[PDB]
Amino acid sequence: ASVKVAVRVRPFNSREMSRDSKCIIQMSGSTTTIVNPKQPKETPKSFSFDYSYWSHTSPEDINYASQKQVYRDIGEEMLQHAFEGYNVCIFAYGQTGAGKSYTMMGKQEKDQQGIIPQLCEDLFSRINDTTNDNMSYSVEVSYMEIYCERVRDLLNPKNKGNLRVREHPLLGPYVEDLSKLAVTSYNDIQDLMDSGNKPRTVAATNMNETSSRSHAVFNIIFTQKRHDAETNITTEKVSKISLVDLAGSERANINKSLTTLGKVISALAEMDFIPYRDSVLTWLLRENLGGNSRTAMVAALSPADINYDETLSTLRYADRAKQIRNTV
Ligand SMILES: Nc1ncnc2c1ncn2[C@@H]1O[C@H](COP(=O)(O)OP(=O)(O)O)[C@@H](O)[C@H]1O
Repeated sequence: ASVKVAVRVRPFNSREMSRDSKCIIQMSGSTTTIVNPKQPKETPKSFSFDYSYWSHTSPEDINYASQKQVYRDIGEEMLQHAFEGYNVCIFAYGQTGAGKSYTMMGKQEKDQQGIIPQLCEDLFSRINDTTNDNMSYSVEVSYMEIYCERVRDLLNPKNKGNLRVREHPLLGPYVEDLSKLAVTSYNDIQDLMDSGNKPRTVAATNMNETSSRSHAVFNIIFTQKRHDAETNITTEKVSKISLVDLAGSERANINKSLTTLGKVISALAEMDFIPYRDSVLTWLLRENLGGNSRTAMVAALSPADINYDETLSTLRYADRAKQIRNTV
């Protein structure tokens, strides 16, 4: 199953408006076109993706791509696979301030909530709508940050241990002693999500906002138990959902995981060895990038002329990822 890829351009932001930036991005169907502001004499480069989301204007536009479309397209599709019994993964990629957090977390208001909130909500809604008493559920969550190769429990900032990433001799990679909490309602999960968001590492270089060098991985362990009065054995289906918000693509080493992710994606796109263990990110996400899992990428794009190089680079790496195929 191919890694599905979407790209999304946001409206100008303060930095761009202050330099009178023009828009160098265009979309139509599933195709995204980028113009080169420095060399207007060349022909615009175009890429095609599963989805090319135009969110450059405002929800008052008939053509604005809303947090709801985005989720109903890729988010919903993955949740359904999770229910099928498939592990899934969605990660946001892009230059700092491109729109990664907004797309993944968004803002809890004006129906401005991103993929994570909507998926969690959608998930409990479905669970509570079950009418077959032979089915019972379990939902566990974990939330971590990876900053400079260091892993931190975001749901338990009451422990400074930089959790160690271990390779289980038989079951794969796992963060040692990372808290896994049972949640029985959307409100509860959303509270953990909220506290977790504040625990994230900040940086003075970012005006003390969340460091553009931290990766956040939100995981859900969805267990389905199906019982039937007969032989009396309850069968179990366990799906792991990984929702990832990555550090800026160009915003014990600072950029190891991101550079390594790039190599792993290129390698995988070419292949169809891979340096998974070269970084904690690619190591933990090994099975989501080539392994047994349905996966998707959402690449955030700045629409500004001043970010051409970084945006072209994001489009290129997104184009690559489109060629990856996992073995599920
Ligand atoms: N689709 C969108 N609709 C509206 N505003 C957006 C959209 N994408 C990005 N933005 C705006 O851009 C800013 C930066 O996106 P953000 O998610 O914070 O950055 P990053 O990619 O570094 O995580 C936000 O403060 C938000 O107001």
